[PDB]
Amino acid sequence: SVYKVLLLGAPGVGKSALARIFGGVEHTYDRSIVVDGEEASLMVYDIWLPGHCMAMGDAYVIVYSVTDKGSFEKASELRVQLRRARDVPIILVGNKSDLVRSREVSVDEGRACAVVFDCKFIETSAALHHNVQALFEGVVRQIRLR
Ligand SMILES: Nc1nc2c(ncn2[C@@H]2O[C@H](COP(=O)(O)OP(=O)(O)O)[C@@H](O)[C@H]2O)c(=O)[nH]1
Ligand SMILES: [Mg+2]
Repeated sequence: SVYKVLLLGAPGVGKSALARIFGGVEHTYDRSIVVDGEEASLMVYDIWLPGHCMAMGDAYVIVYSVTDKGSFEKASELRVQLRRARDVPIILVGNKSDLVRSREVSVDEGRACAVVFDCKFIETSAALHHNVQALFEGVVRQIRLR
């Protein structure tokens, strides 16, 4: 299967950092990955014309930075905007988990946001490559489920 995934979020949260790691780069990315014994190719659009960007993907990844409370609030704005434009899979991502001292958003607040959105939540660190692979395999699983 071939899927389009759009990365949404406030500037500076790590969208491009996460896309490049997935794409294997040091825009858009493609890459086939095997999830649960089945291969799937994901086309990741790191392009966040808001209306135009929101009317495409087969899934959306809303990213905020755990060190930026404002970016977390922006995640809620994006979810509302998305509801006004599109039952497509949404994954909420709290990035920069490695910056422990500068955290501004707790893991609990992230999990609570996910309960409100009724979506999957994961925390990542583009700096350490932690949970990056898990994020995209998760997008594939959520798409198949829907
Ligand atoms: N320490 C740390 N820095 C990160 C992480 N992800 C992104 N950054 C940094 O945050 C800034 C914004 O990164 P960028 O990928 O351009 O975010 P974008 O604007 O959402 O695309 C850069 O200074 C990155 O080096 C992370 O997981 N840990
Ligand atoms: Mg970027």
